[PDB]
Amino acid sequence: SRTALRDWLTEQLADLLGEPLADVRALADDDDLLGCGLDSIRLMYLQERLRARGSTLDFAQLAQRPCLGAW
Repeated sequence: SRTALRDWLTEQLADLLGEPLADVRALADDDDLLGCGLDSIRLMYLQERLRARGSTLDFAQLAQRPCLGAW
């Protein structure tokens, strides 16, 4: 399910950015996370958490299109 996968990214971005999950649910899927206070120090940790989830991606494969929709 795509929305449960969004909820796991919502959990990760709430944890990484220091936000409530509600503030990450306040994004549209296409909203720019570097627009919304993400950076590489966080996006590396996300890339590890994704690889730990089994969801192997390299940093650019996320960071080329920096919104939930592309991820």
